[PDB]
Amino acid sequence: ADLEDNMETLNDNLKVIEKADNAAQVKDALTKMRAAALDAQKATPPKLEDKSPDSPEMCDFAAGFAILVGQIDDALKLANEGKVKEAQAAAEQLKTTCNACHQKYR
Ligand code: HEM
Ligand SMILES: CC(=O)Nc1cc2cccnc2c2ncccc12
Repeated sequence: ADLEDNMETLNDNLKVIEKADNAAQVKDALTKMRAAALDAQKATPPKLEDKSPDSPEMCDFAAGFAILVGQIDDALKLANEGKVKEAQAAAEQLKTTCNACHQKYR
């Protein structure tokens, strides 16, 4: 998909996880998020469209999602051990990485 749809997915599923009743729900959402994270990792954001893929800015962008995925995976790992609560805790922490990048590039 494209970037906006990716960020929708990311946002919706983050709400789901806040809302989640069991571990399968959370595993599911996190899995959806992972997919979008990775898709988005190769999109070129509007604000950066005039910069070469080489640039500090574009690399930083892509690094964002590298961090984002890693954190998702830590949460995935937690939801896999059935630890719904600690896993929602980890999703909350995502919000940091969202904002940090939104600050720079949204
Ligand atoms: C899981 C955490 C994240 C959530 C919940 C999230 C959600 C959102 C939302 C709701 C929007 C509104 C824009 C729209 O829908 O049209 C948006 C836009 C945007 N986000 Fe994220 N995002 C997250 C992480 C990130 C990260 C890590 C980056 C950079 C690495 C990023 C970069 C952007 C950019 C560039 C836009 C603007 C898109 C446009 O101009 O069309 N986001 N995001
Ligand atoms: C941040 C950065 O250095 N990106 C890249 C830098 C690259 C520099 C030379 C050749 N390929 C790349 C490249 N290819 C795929 C994805 C990213 C890159």
